Amino acid sequence: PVHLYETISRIKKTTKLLSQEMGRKPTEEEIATRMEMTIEKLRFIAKSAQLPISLETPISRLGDFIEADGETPED
DNA sequence: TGAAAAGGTAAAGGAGGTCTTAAGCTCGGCTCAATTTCTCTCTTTATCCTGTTAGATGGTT
Repeated sequence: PVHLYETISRIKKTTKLLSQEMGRKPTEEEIATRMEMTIEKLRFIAKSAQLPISLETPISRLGDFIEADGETPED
């Protein structure tokens, strides 16, 4: 959602501002405090911002190394 | 008529099942703290929608 894009942009801007102010890469807790949000929310945003990798990425393709969901004939 | 030859009867004894207690256990109920669901409120976000007035006007690899 658009609000998520705006949240990610604000997180990037805050991180750059803290890096400029403190002269070093900010930690997760520092960013979470500055954003006034829990660290778990920040990690959730970071995980949801990822781009999906295509199944045909060379490793040979990625799609030939992923098992299938089901009950093993043995089970 | 005498005599096998089988068929009964009354015991003794054993074999087997069925009853009785002293010892011990463990099992459920009862109480009674000590708590996890539930169901309302009561918020609080999560998601979508609309608008923005200097001027700008044909692609990169």
